[PDB]
Amino acid sequence: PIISENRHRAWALRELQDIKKEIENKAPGSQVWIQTLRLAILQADPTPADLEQLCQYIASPVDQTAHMTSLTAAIAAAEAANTLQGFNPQNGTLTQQSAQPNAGDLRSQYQNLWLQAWKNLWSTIVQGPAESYVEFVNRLQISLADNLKEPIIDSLSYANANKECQQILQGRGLVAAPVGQKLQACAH
Amino acid sequence: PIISEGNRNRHRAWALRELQDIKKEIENKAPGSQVWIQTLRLAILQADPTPADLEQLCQYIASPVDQTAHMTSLTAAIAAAEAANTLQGFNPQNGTLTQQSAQPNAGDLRSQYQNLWLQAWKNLPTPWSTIVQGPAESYVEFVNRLQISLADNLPDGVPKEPIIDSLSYANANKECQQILQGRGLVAAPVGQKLQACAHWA
Amino acid sequence: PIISRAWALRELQDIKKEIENKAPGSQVWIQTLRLAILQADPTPADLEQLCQYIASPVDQTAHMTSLTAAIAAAEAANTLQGFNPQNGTLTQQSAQPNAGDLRSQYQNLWLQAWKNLPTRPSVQPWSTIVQGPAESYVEFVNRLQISLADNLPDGVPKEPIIDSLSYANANKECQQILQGRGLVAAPVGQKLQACAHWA
Amino acid sequence: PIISNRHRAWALRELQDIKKEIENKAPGSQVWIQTLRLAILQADPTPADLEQLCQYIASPVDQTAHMTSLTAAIAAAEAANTLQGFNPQNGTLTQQSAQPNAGDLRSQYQNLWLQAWKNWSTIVQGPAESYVEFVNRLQISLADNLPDGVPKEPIIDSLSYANANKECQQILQGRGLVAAPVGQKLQACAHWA
Amino acid sequence: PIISEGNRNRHRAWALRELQDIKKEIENKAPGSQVWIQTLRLAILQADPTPADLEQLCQYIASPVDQTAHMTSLTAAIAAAEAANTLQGFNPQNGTLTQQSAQPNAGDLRSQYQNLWLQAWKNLPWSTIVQGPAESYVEFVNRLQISLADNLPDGVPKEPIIDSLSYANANKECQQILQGRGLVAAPVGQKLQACAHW
Amino acid sequence: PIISEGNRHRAWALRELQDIKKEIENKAPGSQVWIQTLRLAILQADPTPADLEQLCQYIASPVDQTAHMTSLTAAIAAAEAANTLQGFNPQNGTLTQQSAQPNAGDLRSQYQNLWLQAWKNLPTVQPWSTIVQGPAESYVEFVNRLQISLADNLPDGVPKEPIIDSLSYANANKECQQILQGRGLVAAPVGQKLQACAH
Repeated sequence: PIISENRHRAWALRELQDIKKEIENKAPGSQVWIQTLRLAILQADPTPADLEQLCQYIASPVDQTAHMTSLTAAIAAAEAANTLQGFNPQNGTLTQQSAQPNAGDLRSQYQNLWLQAWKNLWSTIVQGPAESYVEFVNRLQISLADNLKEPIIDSLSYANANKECQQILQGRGLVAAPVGQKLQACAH
Repeated sequence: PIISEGNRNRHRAWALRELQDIKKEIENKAPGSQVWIQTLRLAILQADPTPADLEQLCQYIASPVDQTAHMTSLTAAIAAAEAANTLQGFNPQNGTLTQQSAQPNAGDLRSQYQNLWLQAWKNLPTPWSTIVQGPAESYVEFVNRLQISLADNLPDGVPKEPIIDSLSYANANKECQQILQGRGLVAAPVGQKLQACAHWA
Repeated sequence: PIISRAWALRELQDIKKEIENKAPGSQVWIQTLRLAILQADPTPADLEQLCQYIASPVDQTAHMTSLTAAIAAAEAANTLQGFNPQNGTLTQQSAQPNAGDLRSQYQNLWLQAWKNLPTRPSVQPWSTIVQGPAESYVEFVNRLQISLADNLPDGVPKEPIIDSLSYANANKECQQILQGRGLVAAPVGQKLQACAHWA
Repeated sequence: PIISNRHRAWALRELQDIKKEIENKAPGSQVWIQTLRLAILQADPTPADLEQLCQYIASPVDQTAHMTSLTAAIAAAEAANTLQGFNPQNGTLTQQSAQPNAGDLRSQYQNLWLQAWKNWSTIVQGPAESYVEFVNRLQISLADNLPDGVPKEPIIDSLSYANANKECQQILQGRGLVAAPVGQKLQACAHWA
Repeated sequence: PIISEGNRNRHRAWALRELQDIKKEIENKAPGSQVWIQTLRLAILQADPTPADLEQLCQYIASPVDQTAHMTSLTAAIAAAEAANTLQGFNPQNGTLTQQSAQPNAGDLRSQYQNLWLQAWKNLPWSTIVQGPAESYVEFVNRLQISLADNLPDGVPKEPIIDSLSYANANKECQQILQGRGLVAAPVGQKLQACAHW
Repeated sequence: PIISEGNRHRAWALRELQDIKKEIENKAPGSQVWIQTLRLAILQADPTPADLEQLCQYIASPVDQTAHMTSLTAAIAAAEAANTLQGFNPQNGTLTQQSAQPNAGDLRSQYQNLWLQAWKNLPTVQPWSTIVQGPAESYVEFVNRLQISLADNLPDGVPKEPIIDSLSYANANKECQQILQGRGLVAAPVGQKLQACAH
């Protein structure tokens, strides 16, 4: 944990115990799982070290190790692809760079991947004949928010809809409307 | 949450218990029910939260379905507010509304932001005036259904005061009606209608 | 809450939990409430907030009426100490922080308003409490005092009443003692210590 | 509660906390008394605050019984003028001690408040009861039942010998401890079979 | 408790929470046992309590009987301490030890007091420990140190005693081993290592 | 426990210890969880040798304390002899002594680690070079045992990475080796090695 005043302090156990219980009965990489962790991070603004500590309190060693793996995979890809905003390899690895209290700009990015590492072990996936439009949109925004939105969402919301609701969105010709207006229609 | 310090304010993250408390508080409330909505409004006063903090709440409190549904009506009303120009003091140049209210110093706009957010819960998919007092329903019980239903349902530009006072009589059974006739409280605010009819069997 | 601010939820959480199992307008109920306020020091605004967390909307409604009634009634009677109607209504005046003395009085009527409004029971006939052939004087007084603290007309001073019913509703046995020592008119507490021992 | 010339209101939790520990004790049980004796030290509470306590903690009967016995001893104390530093000119006992600055007097009020929760000896050591167990029951009953102004210690020192079973009375003769403070009596019979 | 706050030495009253916890922790302990005494030692170090605080403790944690036995042996140790003058720095003219040590600035004496207060739990109302033909070595060892930690007399160093009895009191099987390795005089920590096998 | 302000010692809070005990309550002495549980505590408090000695007693039975004190003082001797003690000057007292000072953080830090390790060495775990993939063991588990055995048994100053990277292939069975050969990852960071044999 880093305290902007930016000084690091180690974890309080109370902090950790709370999180475990919250997540206690959730599946690894499951959205609720991901949602639970996401909050804790925001509270603390933690270092990679702190994060590795996390793998250990919450995950089976297998799952930890598996995580260690998918993590570094995601790491190199960002590093290699220069998709890392502000990454200069000259100063050490990201894990080396992100350990810095002031490096909120970089640390933030590291934090994102760490979760993403949990999402591992959208245009393919489509709405079933009787799946509710709203939940269909739910799944859609799930997978998209992962990658990357609006024009895209507003597009796929129709494009990827089933025969029934398509006929409906056509009915008012909201085919090009923002997903928000499309939702209201198929609610019935 | 934004915290008062100097003439500058500082932002603070959630405490999990803070979040848990509200969840516990709201756990058994209906989405968009007044108790649901009022529960939150007070919470807002506590933190004076930025747009981010609020969304975080959706995840903690709402079924994923409800989470999406609210966001929908939300982004919609923003535009409507801009389009109708009901937004006091907004310059799109300084970012969208979502961006500006995140600032510790930008409380008035955040104040406005907080308001719309609440209202978006009445737009959820999850008849108020059809309710009448049964032959065996206590007036207080009758009045209960009535008041819940309005605060739940009645349109916004519409004053509850004149209506409540009116329907409290109109929609009563013969039994309770004759009494109000008896003292001529047909037109009194319902609270005085209440005072009278509380003992009936 | 006014300090030398908005609500704490936990504050709200505790009170519910603490009182939840208490009756509307009941004595234990009123007390559970009376306590929270001092801890917080709330405005007319904060109080309306309270109604909603704890009370059904009907009950919310009824209170507003008897309150405003007592307000006029208290003011008209000039029992209200120091009130100058000129600086705004009572509801208006009480919001400024340095005005602690006046804010204190607003709070009181709010409490009183919970008595005998739509809690009123079919179980109601208070003062019917009598000491059973085998009920202890000490609990008997308890039951009595409970019924009274729940049910009494307002213009009626409680003090003289308590000291009285303690003799009147007592059974055959205990009345004689009070005669025996001549304690029939004594404050009940004195009636208690003397009959505290009887079987 | 008074914290460092300024008064503080109660916290619900404080009150919630206290209720919970005392939950199963009887008024005037020593445990009852010790429980309360502690909070006063923690808070330094006013007459109002105490009166509030009656209400959170006691059935209404006991509340009144107390108010009676209290104000009575108050008078009895002032009448006996055992009341140190009180000027009736500056207000009543009940009124004056409410001042944060009036600590000496507030303290005396509090004791009485304790003493007021006031309103036996048949307990004996069985032929097969351990002396220590016997001794416990004794202090339990004694710490509970006392005439005011009547010292427990000399009373204690007495029954410790008197009410023991056959075996142990004999022991105190042997060492000559019949009148000795009980702490010195325990020392000997701690070993008995 | 005495709280250092901004260079003030200020006494603070107990928190019930503070009292409740200590009880909760100690609840299932035997009176005057090492674990009991150690448990208290921690509390004392956390709070730095006055004689007043300390008596109050007897009452929450101890039966009325055990409290009295304590007050007794305590006031006794006070005298012996004065008599042996193991008591460093006390001037009786400014009040009794009980009296002076209640003062916040008086840290040295209160320490000695607390110490005596602790020791007082020993004396209130042991080498027979042996290993059965079928008893695990470790448990035997455990049993031993327990007893020593509870019943050994003061001024007497435990270590040389421990190192000795760990061999002396073992059964044939394990004795043959300590002889076998010649660990007969070794610190017990070294004796432990070998008999883990039998 | 030491408090940092731009560094004063303070004693334990009982709650602190209880937290630790309750969390650690159901673990075997020296088990990784045990070890992990401890490693964090150190981080939270930065406790002195004295404090730690206090800690043994709260969590450990009297036998385990001695076994600990024994191997501890031993590892101390082994490390000093090896001069793996970074910054240690013997003239100013033992490691147990200097590191009790708030400013002697580097050395105490060195002290704290050993204290942990001694529970590993508890005379009351598989040697990593013995860890091999059985004829029928899943790759993922082999690696796991490996990393455990390593974190448990790796010598200091020795970087794990190349080691991890090396043995991960070497110690695989004939079956999985063909697979690793098949795609050619023998020199790859281990993370890339796991991905393949999942199949």
